[PDB]
Amino acid sequence: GKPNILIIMVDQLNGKLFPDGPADFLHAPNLKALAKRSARFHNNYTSSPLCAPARASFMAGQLPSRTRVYDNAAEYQSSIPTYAHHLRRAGYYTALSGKMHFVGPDQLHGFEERLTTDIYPADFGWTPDYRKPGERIDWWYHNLGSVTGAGVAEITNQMEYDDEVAFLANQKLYQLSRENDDESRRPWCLTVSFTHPHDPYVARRKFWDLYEDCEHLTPEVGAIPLDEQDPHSQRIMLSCDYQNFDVTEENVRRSRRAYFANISYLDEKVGELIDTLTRTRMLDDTLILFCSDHGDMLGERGLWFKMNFFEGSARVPLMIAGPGIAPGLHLTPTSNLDVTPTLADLAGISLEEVRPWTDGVSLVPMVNGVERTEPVLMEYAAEASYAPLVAIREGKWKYVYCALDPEQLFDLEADPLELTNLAENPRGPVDQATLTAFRDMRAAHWDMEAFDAAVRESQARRWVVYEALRNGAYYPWDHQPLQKASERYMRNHMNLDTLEESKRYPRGE
Amino acid sequence: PVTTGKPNILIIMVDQLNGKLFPDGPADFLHAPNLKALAKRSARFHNNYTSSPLCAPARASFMAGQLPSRTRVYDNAAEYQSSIPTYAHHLRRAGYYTALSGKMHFVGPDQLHGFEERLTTDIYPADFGWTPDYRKPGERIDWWYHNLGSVTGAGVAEITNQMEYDDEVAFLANQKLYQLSRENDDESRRPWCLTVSFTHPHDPYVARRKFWDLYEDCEHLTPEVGAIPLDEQDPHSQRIMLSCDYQNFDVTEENVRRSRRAYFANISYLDEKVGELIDTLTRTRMLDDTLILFCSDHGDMLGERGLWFKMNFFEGSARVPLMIAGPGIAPGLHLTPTSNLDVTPTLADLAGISLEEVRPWTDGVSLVPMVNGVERTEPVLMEYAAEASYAPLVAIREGKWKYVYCALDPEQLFDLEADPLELTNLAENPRGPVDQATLTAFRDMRAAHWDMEAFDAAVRESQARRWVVYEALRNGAYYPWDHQPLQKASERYMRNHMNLDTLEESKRYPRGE
Amino acid sequence: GDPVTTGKPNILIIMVDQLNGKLFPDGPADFLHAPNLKALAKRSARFHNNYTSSPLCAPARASFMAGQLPSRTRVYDNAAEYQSSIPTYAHHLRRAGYYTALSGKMHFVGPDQLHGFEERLTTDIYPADFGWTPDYRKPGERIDWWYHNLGSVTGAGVAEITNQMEYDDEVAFLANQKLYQLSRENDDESRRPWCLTVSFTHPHDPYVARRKFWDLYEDCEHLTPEVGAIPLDEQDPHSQRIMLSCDYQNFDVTEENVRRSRRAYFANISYLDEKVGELIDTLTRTRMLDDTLILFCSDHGDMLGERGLWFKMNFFEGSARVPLMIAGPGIAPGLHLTPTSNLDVTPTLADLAGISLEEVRPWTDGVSLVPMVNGVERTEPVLMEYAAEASYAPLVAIREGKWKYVYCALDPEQLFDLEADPLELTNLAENPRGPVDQATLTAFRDMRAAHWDMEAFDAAVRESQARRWVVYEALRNGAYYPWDHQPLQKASERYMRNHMNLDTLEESKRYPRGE
Amino acid sequence: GKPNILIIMVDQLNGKLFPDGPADFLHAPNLKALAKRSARFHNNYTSSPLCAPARASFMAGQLPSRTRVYDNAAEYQSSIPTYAHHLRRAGYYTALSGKMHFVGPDQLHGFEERLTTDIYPADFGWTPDYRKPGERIDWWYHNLGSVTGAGVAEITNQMEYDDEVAFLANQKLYQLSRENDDESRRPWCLTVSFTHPHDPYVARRKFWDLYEDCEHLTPEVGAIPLDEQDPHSQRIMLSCDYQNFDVTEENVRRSRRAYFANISYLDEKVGELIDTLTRTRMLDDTLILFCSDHGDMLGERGLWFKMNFFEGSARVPLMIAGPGIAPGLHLTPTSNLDVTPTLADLAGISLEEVRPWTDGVSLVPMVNGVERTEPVLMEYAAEASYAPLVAIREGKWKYVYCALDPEQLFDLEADPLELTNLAENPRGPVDQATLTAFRDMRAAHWDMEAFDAAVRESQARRWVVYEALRNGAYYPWDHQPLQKASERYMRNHMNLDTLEESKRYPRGE
Ligand SMILES: [Ca+2]
Ligand SMILES: [Ca+2]
Repeated sequence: GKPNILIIMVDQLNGKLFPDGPADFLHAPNLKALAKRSARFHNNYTSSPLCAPARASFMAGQLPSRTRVYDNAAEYQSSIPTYAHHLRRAGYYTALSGKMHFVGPDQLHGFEERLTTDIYPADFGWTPDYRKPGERIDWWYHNLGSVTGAGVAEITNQMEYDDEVAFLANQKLYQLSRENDDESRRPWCLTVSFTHPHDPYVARRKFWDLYEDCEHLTPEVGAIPLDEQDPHSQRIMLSCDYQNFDVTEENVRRSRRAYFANISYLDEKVGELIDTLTRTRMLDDTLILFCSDHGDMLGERGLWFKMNFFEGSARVPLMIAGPGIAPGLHLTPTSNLDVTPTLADLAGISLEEVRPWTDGVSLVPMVNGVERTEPVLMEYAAEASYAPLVAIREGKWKYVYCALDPEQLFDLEADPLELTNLAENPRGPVDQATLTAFRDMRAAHWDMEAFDAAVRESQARRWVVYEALRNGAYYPWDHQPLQKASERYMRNHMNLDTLEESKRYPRGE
Repeated sequence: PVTTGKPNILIIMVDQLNGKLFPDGPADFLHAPNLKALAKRSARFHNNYTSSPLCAPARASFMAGQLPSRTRVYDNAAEYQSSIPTYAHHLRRAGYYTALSGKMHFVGPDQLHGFEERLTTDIYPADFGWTPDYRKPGERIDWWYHNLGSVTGAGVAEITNQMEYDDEVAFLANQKLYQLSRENDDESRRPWCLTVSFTHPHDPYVARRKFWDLYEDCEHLTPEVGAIPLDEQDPHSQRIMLSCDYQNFDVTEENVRRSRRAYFANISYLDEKVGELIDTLTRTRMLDDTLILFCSDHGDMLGERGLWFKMNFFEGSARVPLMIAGPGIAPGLHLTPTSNLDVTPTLADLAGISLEEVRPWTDGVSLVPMVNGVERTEPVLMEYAAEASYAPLVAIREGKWKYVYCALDPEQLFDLEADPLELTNLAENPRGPVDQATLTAFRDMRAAHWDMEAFDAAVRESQARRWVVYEALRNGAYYPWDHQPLQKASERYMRNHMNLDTLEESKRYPRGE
Repeated sequence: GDPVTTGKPNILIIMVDQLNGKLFPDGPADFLHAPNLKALAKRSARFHNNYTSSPLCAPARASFMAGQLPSRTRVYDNAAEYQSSIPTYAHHLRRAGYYTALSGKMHFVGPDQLHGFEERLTTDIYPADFGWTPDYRKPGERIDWWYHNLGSVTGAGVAEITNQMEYDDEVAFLANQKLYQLSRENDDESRRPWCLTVSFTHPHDPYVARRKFWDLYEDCEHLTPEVGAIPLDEQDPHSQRIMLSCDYQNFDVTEENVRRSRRAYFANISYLDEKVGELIDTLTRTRMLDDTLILFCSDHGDMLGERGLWFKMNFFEGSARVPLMIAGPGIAPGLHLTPTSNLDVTPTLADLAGISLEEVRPWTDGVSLVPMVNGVERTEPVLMEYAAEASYAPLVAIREGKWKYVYCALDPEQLFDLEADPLELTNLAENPRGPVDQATLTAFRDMRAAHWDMEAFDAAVRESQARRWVVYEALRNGAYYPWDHQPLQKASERYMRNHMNLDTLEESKRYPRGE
Repeated sequence: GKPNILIIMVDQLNGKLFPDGPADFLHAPNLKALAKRSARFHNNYTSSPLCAPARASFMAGQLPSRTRVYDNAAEYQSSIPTYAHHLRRAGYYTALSGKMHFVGPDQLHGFEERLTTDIYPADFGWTPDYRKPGERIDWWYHNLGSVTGAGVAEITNQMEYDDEVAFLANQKLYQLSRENDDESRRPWCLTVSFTHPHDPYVARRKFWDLYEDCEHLTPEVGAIPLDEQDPHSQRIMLSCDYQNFDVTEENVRRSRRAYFANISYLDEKVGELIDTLTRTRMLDDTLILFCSDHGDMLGERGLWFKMNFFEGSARVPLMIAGPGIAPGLHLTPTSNLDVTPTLADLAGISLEEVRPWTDGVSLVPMVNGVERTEPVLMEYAAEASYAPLVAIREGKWKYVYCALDPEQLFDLEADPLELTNLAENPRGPVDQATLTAFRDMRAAHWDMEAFDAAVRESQARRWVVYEALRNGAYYPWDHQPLQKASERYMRNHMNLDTLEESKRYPRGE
């Protein structure tokens, strides 16, 4: 009686565009219809605003300071258990189709089968250096060329990837449908991880035309000048090479437009999976989760992409639908760290077998009306950072600390667009009492000096190794998926009539 | 040597498509909008025939433009040697990039046969398992022979072995066009030739609910010619009926209607896959420079005369569609009989290859003159030496006549103009002195083209040779010959020996928009 | 179900390339340092007058494997495709329940690199595509980048590693490792009998050997050929075609070049002989020697400077004769003089392996040598063919009794009495001794015309060449798909992995057991 | 001008059998000839008396507490630099032929090329459990059936391995000899790591017959009954299932005889490698290193195999020969940790580039007569242990500590056969000053409870992941060496006569 699980994951989806399901101006009929079925979490946050740290954190349900995956090139240990391990241990068939940005020779991390390679490298190339602050590496750093180069194309590096990811995921759903009717079956858990709407902001003409009438192509907060920016936002501008880009107003609208178009481009792929689940008669016993690793500022405050804790960068959608899930909207802040314990909870796995391996909490009690009190923690220690940054999100507050930065405190009920720093300009004795309470919480959770030393050791270690691994013949760690052709379709060690019935589903119709 | 200006070629192929369903493009009752739109653009050949009504022999013949008696690929498990040049060889030698996505039923260790790249594996085996034996006439091998279980088991399903195959044949083909589109703004570009070979509408007659619903108000669910009893059937048809084990099957009338309905539905399932390729070609801005061919390897009787599947020379099993559209092709309908043997020399001709370099390697003729209104007089030849046959059968199609010979059977001759549904054997019941003179003329033609005794000897030797070899190869550890496609992941997408900004621009098309 | 294999012997076929059969009169010659091959000869039935089917790597080997003439295998040259459907002795043995394995060279051209073999331990040293295709349409031309040239003679010498030596060392090691692996199956009575083929490239040129073996022939006297260099004007038309195909015009072959070439050639024979002892010792120590038939053979010979010619591609004795020895259980030792052929190996192996001759007769052009081993007289003649480089039309040859008759439509016929003319210096076709020579010549013309239609032969070779040049030109455009064999011993299934038992693993991999 | 380096390594070579080169009674003529050329280290020790922890420590020059490779199933992370990395970074071609017991998906660890797979598994199967002390695991633990099963065989799993290891190593040397006339040649470093003389004690008859007149088939210490043994040796006896084995004296003699025979089996393979180097004319420019991971008690004290710090299990040979090495004997205790910094030193690498990555010291100064003062550290935290054990080896003393065991102090000058525990029975006023000094040294180098916590976390982490990875289809991590045949020997994209000259060496002769 254990259910199936379908995890639909996109990269770089600004959670603010999902207030109660997709925003009304978004042309996303399938994600909207899924929202009406699902328990939606309005204030869900990432664990680290970046591909590799968030995804390694997402898989294991552990903070980057515990997974040791500090940036886009830190090695992910094979020994770290993920939700793939937990479900597989409980009898689940686990599969990943798409991107998880595993760095290191391990590219499965518990997944029994991976349907595609990764769009992004798996080596120690994108290693930052805290030793040299202010330096940027042009051949892999983010720059504002994604904004000035936004436009329309029929194929891209990301669309070739997502077309492959979407097809192979639907092929696996069709394959697993053949194992229905058999009740010695293993429940399957397939993860469909798309790269859109990550930059470049380029979409196909069919979806680009859907947003001709759009008015949300202008950010809520305009471009804050550099000298009025907080130190961390300045560093992000430094790492984006702002000085060599004149981003016009049209560059901002076109980039937001193709971003919105690529969301619709994804909503068509979500509808394919739902349609496949419906025609294969697996939809009723399948949990469906929507999630994302981090967000995109999308020009707000003059910032693009991620690498900060602002709402656009730190917030990601989170929706859970399926049998036993009561639909509704939830406002208590959640974290991506809670996905792995929630997945095991829905899979009947006992809480004592997940407690010592995740730092998050199961959301199933929250779905059924039980109040959650645990705060939401966020860390970052990659590019545009010269020392680790930590962040706490509790109730209506967001606290951000960095040993080189003045602290930030935001009342998100009274200041949704975080423009007033309550740590610098407190409103009253309650703001100062809240700031002191978050300082005690932060010191109880983080040793910021050991955090910095651990990140520096990780960087200096991987560099010496990477300079060596890049001499002589290179040995790639990119995952090479193999469907054995000598065991597919018709081979002369079977029987044609027996094979045709076994590959056909539904049968007898 | 010229290089630029040569067109792209997209060969859309389907398996077991009755050519009678394509009289002037798709028949009106068929819900095939994309194929109807491609037809009116193309030079359609009304009377196109296969080379051999069987999957593997027709495909080795289609590739090389040679008769099965020349390719030695007599049945569904005869070795296709590497040295035999195919149109993939001719185009590739002329500077084309050649790619195959789908089924070609190659038997042997060579699964490319000139193709520079092959995107999928084959749906059917590549060993000597399906080898018939002329030494044992009357035998039947249940584990791979055709049987009427496809007719009694026809129906609806959302996934099948064939639908899984065609779904990834189609996707990988469109992904390759997207990939090839990135090379479009390059003047030094190699012209590409991509073959998309689908397995549908080959049986089982099982289609998705969406397409099965399209044919609820259909009237062609009953064959034009009902089931001829075994006592009144020609010797070859009875052999096909016994090789299908029709005795252990009670085909209801509803069995026929369901089989045909799913067959037409899977034609619509294919037509939607045709529109994807056309739409990919159009949006990638490659449509105007791309010749498009639609063809098939053999037909399907679909219950006509009580027969199903193929392995005979009747119109339903021997006739296949053939349409060519694109630059330099005047649309129109042609009635002179054509053959699948003509595709290879036609492809080489359309691609600027001099036919002096192709004629010593093909038995057919280029259809390019016929497109431009030139009269073609070469006859259409057909062979068969596989299951349900105890000796080779040969056929000649010329003008309005079709003559079928076998050393063990009475001769057959039909006047397809006066007798489209072949019910009057003019060899057994001539209408006058002309039919008697026509029968004599084809006997002299057949004797001039075939040594039917040496034909039977070469087939018997090829079967016995394979039975000793396949005996050993199935002992001990098996070494498979199935094609394993490999797109090296260490060289796709973003890898840290490239530049991220340069990669994104190269993998993006169209550029600058 | 499983074929009956009780009481059937193992078969170890030791093969070499370019071994002049005249160096094996009654086993290895006396002057050769070959203790292990000499010990094997005194155990074995020795066929003094064994001949190749075609003097060249690929045509002889496709013929050797199937027991069919090149005209039947269609493998005319070093680039002709070997069809997968042609049954070989690997097929025949494997059909009867044998485990078949090949370690070394067989020069298969085409996508099939096994041809019945269940396991191949190495890749091939030579290409598997249609590159080395001759063209009868351009007679007199030569292709420098793969044709034989006399640089092998002028560059003969000493080296510790070569392309061939890296290969044969890998061939010899994996052969002994496979014998070691099979020895663990040795106390199982439900085991399959094995047939392992070990094919070495030596003593194929380059004539380069290691110092250890080169020093063995410091005192040698056979460094000068029995027949000196014949001038080009006094050579037969075919020998002239071989000389120009070897680019003799731009090579000043000194006598010292001849001695160094023969010395390194003889040294590489001792190099091979030490590898023979390694195999014999592995059989002895694994306790599989007494149930294992051992066959020594070669694909063709080498002229070694005799008549001024080098390498092969001709029907003279030094190029056409190869050794053939059969040792093991049931084989009575002795020397045999009736001419035999490499075509006979395949039916012989099937006869020794208890396979009924009615299942191999329709697939071989040779006869079993087992009766000859047991004193039964053999009357079938030895047929040879050649249709490759240095030839502009196919050549054929008949070897019967004391005569050798060579015919080519472009050449004067050749007839030699090998009893009276062992070094074939008198062409009895041109200068008959009496009325018997004229009658014998006519008898061979009738034998030839009954076996070969030299017109259809020349047409088939020309079709095979032109068909490949079209395909090969295309296959060498764009991304190349290689056909070379890639051996794979899955590392995930070797040694100690964590799905087995450690103590059960050691006992199963240990042999002998209980000692 | 940088020299070649040949590292010949063996598993479980009792260091006491190599006092000043091979012992006289051992028939090792090739290793004795190499000893006369090399700097010989009489008192060299392992970092950890176990296969995988020692080699992980041997590769990186770091203690098992730093590499986190505590047992035969602990993950060796890819970011840890090894001497392969250091040499590869310095322009060396690095190759490994043989066994290194890498656990995890990385089977290269800086090695540009690996010629064979490993003889032992690479997953987390052999994982101990501190939570269940006193309970062994039958299907991979050591048992004394190796002693009762010693004998003669012509093929074993280890000999098939070492025969392949030795051949592919000599083939690589021949292959590298072709590059030997280029001035732009990369210096090569080939590591030939054999598995012998690891148990099973089974040898070929040719070598077994060499030791018929031997008088060393009896251990110097007889079997110490269980009640008189130290607690650690008692757990070793229980972890070996000693109660289910009646070990005859002939069982002891046959085990040592096959062990000594396999040393001669290795000495012949050593002579092969030297002969290959000599004939290819690379001998004069090649440094040769003989070493081992740990030793074997060989019945001494009634113990077999390793897992302890006694001389027979903790001592290993270490010899360095080649250009720029002065032959001679050395008695100051050295460690396997010193090999990686010694290799970098001999390869011209600056000491400041390996200083932060190694816990050892370069032995090159000691070779030239400079006194070495650094003590030798050893750790163990695997089977037959319920808590980590540490050990210090300085001057003439060896101190062993464990939180669950009485301390041990041995004066190896007066007590080479460690029979008198000076910690329990002191002799004079120095023996208790010395024990107090080693307690200060041990407390300064080791947090024994943090050590026990890290080992326990590693064990519980892997038991969860391995249980999952062993469900469904298994993904093997074993190394698959592949020399692509499409690029070897004669292929038709080359020139035949150009190829024969390039593959022939020496040329022109
Ligand atoms: Ca991301
Ligand atoms: Ca040869």
